[PDB]
Amino acid sequence: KRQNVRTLSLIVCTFTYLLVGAAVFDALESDHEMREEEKLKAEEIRIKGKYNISSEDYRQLELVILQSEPHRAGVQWKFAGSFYFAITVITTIGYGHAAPGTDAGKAFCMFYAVLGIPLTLVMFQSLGERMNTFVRYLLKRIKKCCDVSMENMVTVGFFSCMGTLCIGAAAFSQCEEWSFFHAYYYCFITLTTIGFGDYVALQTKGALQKKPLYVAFSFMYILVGLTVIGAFLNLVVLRFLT
Amino acid sequence: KRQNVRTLSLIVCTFTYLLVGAAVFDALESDHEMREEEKLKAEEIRIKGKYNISSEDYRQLELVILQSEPHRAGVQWKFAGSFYFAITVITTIGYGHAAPGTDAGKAFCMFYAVLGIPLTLVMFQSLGERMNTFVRYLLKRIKKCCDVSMENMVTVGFFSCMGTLCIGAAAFSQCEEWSFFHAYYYCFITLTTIGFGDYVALQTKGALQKKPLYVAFSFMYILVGLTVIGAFLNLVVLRFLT
Ligand SMILES: CC(C)CCC[C@@H](C)[C@H]1CC[C@H]2[C@@H]3CC=C4C[C@@H](OC(=O)CCC(=O)O)CC[C@]4(C)[C@H]3CC[C@]12C
Ligand SMILES: CC(C)CCC[C@@H](C)[C@H]1CC[C@H]2[C@@H]3CC=C4C[C@@H](OC(=O)CCC(=O)O)CC[C@]4(C)[C@H]3CC[C@]12C
Ligand SMILES: CC(C)CCC[C@@H](C)[C@H]1CC[C@H]2[C@@H]3CC=C4C[C@@H](OC(=O)CCC(=O)O)CC[C@]4(C)[C@H]3CC[C@]12C
Ligand SMILES: CC(C)CCC[C@@H](C)[C@H]1CC[C@H]2[C@@H]3CC=C4C[C@@H](OC(=O)CCC(=O)O)CC[C@]4(C)[C@H]3CC[C@]12C
Ligand SMILES: CC(C)CCC[C@@H](C)[C@H]1CC[C@H]2[C@@H]3CC=C4C[C@@H](OC(=O)CCC(=O)O)CC[C@]4(C)[C@H]3CC[C@]12C
Ligand SMILES: CC(C)CCC[C@@H](C)[C@H]1CC[C@H]2[C@@H]3CC=C4C[C@@H](OC(=O)CCC(=O)O)CC[C@]4(C)[C@H]3CC[C@]12C
Ligand SMILES: [K+]
Ligand SMILES: [K+]
Repeated sequence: KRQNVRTLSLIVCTFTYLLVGAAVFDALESDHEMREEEKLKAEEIRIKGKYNISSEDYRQLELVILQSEPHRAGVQWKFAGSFYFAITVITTIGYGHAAPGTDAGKAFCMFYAVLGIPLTLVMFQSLGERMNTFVRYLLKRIKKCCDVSMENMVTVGFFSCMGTLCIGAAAFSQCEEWSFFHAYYYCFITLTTIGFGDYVALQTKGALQKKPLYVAFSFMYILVGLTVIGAFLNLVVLRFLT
Repeated sequence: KRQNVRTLSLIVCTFTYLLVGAAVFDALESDHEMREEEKLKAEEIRIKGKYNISSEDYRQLELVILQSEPHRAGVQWKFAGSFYFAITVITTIGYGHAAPGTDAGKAFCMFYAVLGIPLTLVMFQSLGERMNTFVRYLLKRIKKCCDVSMENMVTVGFFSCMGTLCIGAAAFSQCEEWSFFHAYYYCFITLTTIGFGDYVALQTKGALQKKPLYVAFSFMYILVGLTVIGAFLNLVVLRFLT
């Protein structure tokens, strides 16, 4: 029947894509990982030989450094830090902040995510629909002053996504002193709800407590990018759902 | 009009929820963060005084330890590691694997996510719909052998979610030697597409290369949990979309 055939066809393509991606990633990163591992030991062996660090005390230093990594960025559990953590939790980003060490805190975070994810999803969907309607109205007005097809809507949405990504990359490069490609990759990771791209904002020189304007701009940009992504998904992906 | 009223009403509730969550998180974690910071310095100050570590060379040790953290789990860019990374990328988890250090690799990952996210979403939606249909058929057969309402479907879905979460928590506690609550929290984080909860599996004693059965079971459990979550979202959340 149609349902079973569709499901079986969908399963196979995903597995094939997974295999292809895994093979390409392995073939592209095996040598780099080997070189990085070789360099890092050599360096750690040299420094341990120079400083005569005992094996037993070496693990304690690693644990202390790993546990103190979030604390380097300042006080992450302030009002701004808590707001950023809540934003990441509700938007299913889940990176940049430090996981709470309290069982009650973990339970509260679980309940918060459960009660907040559908609301955020519905709000994003509604705002994306409103943005799509506004874009359609603007296109109709432009055509009248100078019948809209989908392809035009798809092209407009893609151009808007590219422009937003470029603007965010430029802003983050000017603020975080990052490369243009690295800033673009970080913006893409943030807007795709992945969360981890080996980069994080609002974690340098205590920017969470001394630059409220930067935090507000980052939050507004994140919200705008998420709304644009949701609108694009509604335009191109949601038709194939039901 | 209805559209604008809905759009403006959703935003206010979302902002109020964000403020409440941030306030609660701050009030619950400020003291814990302060105590952890105090303990970690005291320890680092004591160890630096004991070993007489120079300030200039201290940063190099931190950089080496931070860069070598993924490498401590073995060769992460093998076939199993690449498959795990691809699974995390397509499922918008984005945690458990080190980010690639190559610009070409980053571009390939971006293209992979772009071309794979809608396909995975559609496959999950279709499989969740099939699971919902099968559950409805089973409930109808049970009622006949011993007219189904929604509330019954919602209760059945919630019970299935709780059972799957408990089974996953028990399995991870028996395998990863974690606490029951910690395993439950990790399973909830994984199934909610958050990704980071300070707990990561398949990263101990090289389990990615010596326990293929464990990796296969973990992948199957992740897929089953994601399918169940998608089915629940279709049952309760998707009606309010369109
Ligand atoms: C077991 C767990 C997953 C339950 C999760 C609860 C959700 C199913 C609830 C909680 C908050 C609810 C929302 C709270 C507020 C609103 C605004 C409400 O808007 C109006 O009443 C005015 C506009 C209109 O008429 O639609 C529409 C429903 C909605 C999105 C609700 C939809 C259903 C939500 C997401
Ligand atoms: C027609 C449309 C598409 C253009 C959109 C306007 C942007 C080009 C503007 C609007 C908001 C601006 C941002 C508002 C606030 C800031 C913080 C500002 O930070 C500081 O001044 C302190 C840090 C430092 O010293 O650089 C740096 C510029 C930036 C990112 C601005 C960069 C330019 C932005 C993105
Ligand atoms: C038309 C709609 C989209 C308007 C939405 C309003 C936002 C522009 C406002 C409403 C609440 C504001 C936030 C309320 C509280 C704070 C805490 C504030 O932190 C501090 O003042 C202390 C730390 C520091 O100094 O940065 C930083 C800005 C921020 C995140 C604000 C950023 C801008 C927000 C999101
Ligand atoms: C600019 C970016 C966002 C483009 C993203 C591409 C997607 C819009 C495409 C890529 C893969 C496509 C899917 C590839 C395979 C199929 C199986 C296909 O199933 C059948 O042909 C049999 C069942 C039936 O008759 O519907 C239905 C469409 C679907 C889900 C496609 C829907 C549209 C997808 C997600
Ligand atoms: C009726 C339904 C609801 C029950 C579903 C059956 C589960 C209780 C079974 C099915 C698959 C089983 C798993 C299959 C494989 C493994 C790997 C296995 O690992 C090893 O044997 C090596 C590691 C070690 O030494 O413990 C540990 C048990 C576990 C998690 C099993 C635990 C019990 C599971 C989840
Ligand atoms: C009805 C449907 C859901 C069936 C789906 C099939 C899966 C049960 C199979 C198909 C491909 C399999 C994977 C193919 C390749 C590998 C690599 C394999 O790794 C190795 O053999 C080397 C490393 C090690 O020793 O673990 C570990 C299992 C895994 C992930 C397999 C896990 C089980 C998978 C996902
Ligand atoms: K995520
Ligand atoms: K996500």
